[PDB]
Amino acid sequence: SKMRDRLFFLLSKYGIRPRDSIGQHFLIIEDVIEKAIETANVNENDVILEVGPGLGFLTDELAKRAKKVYTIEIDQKIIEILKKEYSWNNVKIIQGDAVRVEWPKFNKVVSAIPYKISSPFTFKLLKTDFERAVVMYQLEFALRMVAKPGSRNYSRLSLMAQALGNVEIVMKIGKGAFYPRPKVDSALVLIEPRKDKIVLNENLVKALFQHRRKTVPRALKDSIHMLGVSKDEIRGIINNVPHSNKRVFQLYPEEVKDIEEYLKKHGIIS
Ligand SMILES: NC(=[NH2+])NCCC[C@H](N)C(=O)O
Ligand SMILES: O=S([O-])[O-]
Ligand SMILES: O=S([O-])[O-]
Ligand SMILES: O=S([O-])[O-]
Ligand SMILES: O=S([O-])[O-]
Ligand SMILES: O=S([O-])[O-]
Ligand SMILES: [Zn+2]
Ligand SMILES: [Zn+2]
Ligand SMILES: [Zn+2]
Ligand SMILES: [Zn+2]
Repeated sequence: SKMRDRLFFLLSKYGIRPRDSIGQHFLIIEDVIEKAIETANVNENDVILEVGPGLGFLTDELAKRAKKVYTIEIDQKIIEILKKEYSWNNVKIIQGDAVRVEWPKFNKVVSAIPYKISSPFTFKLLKTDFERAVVMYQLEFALRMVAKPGSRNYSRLSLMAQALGNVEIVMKIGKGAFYPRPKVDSALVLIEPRKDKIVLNENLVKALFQHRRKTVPRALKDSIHMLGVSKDEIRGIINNVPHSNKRVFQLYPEEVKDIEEYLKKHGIIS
């Protein structure tokens, strides 16, 4: 393609690495970019967050259409390339770990998300105010995000995504769309916040989903015991917990929330 060539050319121009680390794969199909941007309805008033600008192929399309783009990049060498190779008036590049740095105020996210940060980035995204996020993930991860309570891949991510978002896989994306060619497919994922969020206590969810195949009482007995509290002191309170006849992997957010309120009331949470 025309975009694979431009990549090869910039990599060699700056003498930099095909792969800087292992989850480094650049998107090289203009039509997958155009499809993400049109799925996000990027317009002249939107303020976009992008993570992992890479060589700026997506960033360039975003800057054409949006009013402001913030793009977070860990590697200072990539940043110096983006500054030299593009002329944008409306892009603010942020040096940092996208998981660790404080985020600017934005209404939309449009980004390929490196697989290494897919889980933490998604958890952080779901806790922020935004209209719309269109993001590319590995397919397996994307399928975890839309997994249904009681399915074999339902996990803390699945729960928090259901609790806090509407999540739609827009399309599969082939391995042929990145260089280097990955060994698994990706997916274009749309996220909108729920109008009716189910805000769950993070510590509780973590406690429960540590070992998600466990029944709900066993999960809570083991995790609070390990926090450092006696078994004898909580046995009976925890035996009467709502939804006790489920394994953690089967809980709807609504059922987690009841457990939260039951435990708040019994002094286990404040
Ligand atoms: N394939 C898609 N574009 N799906 C769009 C879903 C729209 C979204 N649920 C909304 O309320 O705006
Ligand atoms: O992360 S890539 O190497 O599949
Ligand atoms: O339009 S971009 O290539 O600066
Ligand atoms: O869509 S997968 O077959 O590359
Ligand atoms: O034994 S104490 O934690 O009530
Ligand atoms: O099912 S819970 O909301 O009582
Ligand atoms: Zn990077
Ligand atoms: Zn797996
Ligand atoms: Zn386990
Ligand atoms: Zn139940």
